[PDB]
Amino acid sequence: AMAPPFFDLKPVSVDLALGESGTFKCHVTGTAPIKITWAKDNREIRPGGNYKMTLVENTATLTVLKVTKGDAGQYTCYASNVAGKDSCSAQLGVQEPPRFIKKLEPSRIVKQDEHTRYECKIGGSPEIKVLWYKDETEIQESSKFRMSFVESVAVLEMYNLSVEDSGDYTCEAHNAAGSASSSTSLKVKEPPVFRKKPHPVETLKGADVHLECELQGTPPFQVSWHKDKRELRSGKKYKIMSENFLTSIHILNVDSADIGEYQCKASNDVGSYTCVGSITLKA
Repeated sequence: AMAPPFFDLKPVSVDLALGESGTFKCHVTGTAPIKITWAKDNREIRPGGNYKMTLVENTATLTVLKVTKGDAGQYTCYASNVAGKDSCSAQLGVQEPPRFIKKLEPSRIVKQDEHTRYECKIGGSPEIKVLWYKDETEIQESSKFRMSFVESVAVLEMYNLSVEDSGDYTCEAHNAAGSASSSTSLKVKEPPVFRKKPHPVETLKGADVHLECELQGTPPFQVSWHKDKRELRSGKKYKIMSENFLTSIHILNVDSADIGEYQCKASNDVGSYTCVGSITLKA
């Protein structure tokens, strides 16, 4: 019997993370008793579920106890008395944590100097922030490590790869509601290279002679020696040493057939290379 309800403090819209809780608050004036009801997308909110209503001296609150995706929607507080009615509304948005729709593959071997590209697809509520890590350290954007995140697709492209780039790479995504990650292992290998052509080695008939090639690259290597289209093998005539950075052949009891060109081929997972050397004869 006189002033109708008027909400003089209206509730504030909010986004809440899955699993969290949150409260809408408003305040009403007018002739008592003012009846208060709440609705979620127009459906009357009833006690004993995920919503708790409180009303104390004309301050009305609605708490969502444990946020689920279904809780997203419009929450309206209605006030009524003999004189009239008012209502006020706020929106609840629900944030879902990031999820990898497309994960990284487990491993890769790449050759030194090459480039490689990693791509993930990540869903969940915006804004999602994506960072990449190498052996637990954040990778900084640069001409060598180019990153992007456009239309849910996260990309790391890496250039000029070197052995120190071998290790564990992680793409981690986070937002207001959580985080997720996908990891992979990279090994960068140097191909075999024989950078220096050996000088020819002169010998005498009946003597022994050593020929060697200096080798660079990521060991271990498979190594073969050849002359005149025949593979030369360790035995009574040849002693062959294949160390990580030096390959050698020791030719015993030299005769005319040993004079000429020798080839040493070295290979690993990522390349091969051939060294050519010659034995010459005195007298």
